[PDB]
Amino acid sequence: ETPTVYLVHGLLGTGHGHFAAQIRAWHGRLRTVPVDLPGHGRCRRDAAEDYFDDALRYLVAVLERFGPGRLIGASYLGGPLAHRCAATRPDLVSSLVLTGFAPDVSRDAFLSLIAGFEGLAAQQPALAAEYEQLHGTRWKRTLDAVTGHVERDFERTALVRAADVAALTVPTLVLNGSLKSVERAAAEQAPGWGGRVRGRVVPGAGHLVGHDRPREFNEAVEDFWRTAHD
Repeated sequence: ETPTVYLVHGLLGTGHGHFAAQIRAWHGRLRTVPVDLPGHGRCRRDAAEDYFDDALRYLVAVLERFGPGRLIGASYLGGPLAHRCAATRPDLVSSLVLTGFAPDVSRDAFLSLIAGFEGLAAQQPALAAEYEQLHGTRWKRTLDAVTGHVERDFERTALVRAADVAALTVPTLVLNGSLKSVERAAAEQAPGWGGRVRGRVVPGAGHLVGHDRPREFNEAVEDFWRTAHD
């Protein structure tokens, strides 16, 4: 009788982790299902070598189990998987929010972003120690499975075409921060992609919009939902 919202994190985050302020504001009003992707958080499944394919199949099972709902996908894990869920299973998704994400990234721009994670455990011991707590020791294996999959097949994993967002058959919001120029332009340019794609830029926010500027993150989504789901 109530709608449901699914929250899908980015690389090495968690459902509850990336979306803590969102779950607090919306639970009681909505059924909130923070999803832990394979190899992350409390998820019972470890990462698979064809990570994105397996993770999308896991995400599809989640929505098919708890019923159709609203998808929020963050970063270059949740984003692409949420979009592919909305593109291949419109029967499961009532609307889609893409956040901290930019279509049509060049493969070399992206792999260079992934390089930032190379040697993370050796260079950021404090971050490495929280990962062991959040994820288990398997996060090292999880990071390798994800980076490997994008290395072999950037186009069918981390890449989302703006044209493919326009072809979505459900209401879509691109909700990015202003700090990363590539994300800001995407949120600015989304209405011109040729569907009903909506864009909104959240001031003072960077890559993790929902965590940086929670108050205005929730308002932009709520505003979007009132138009989409009325």
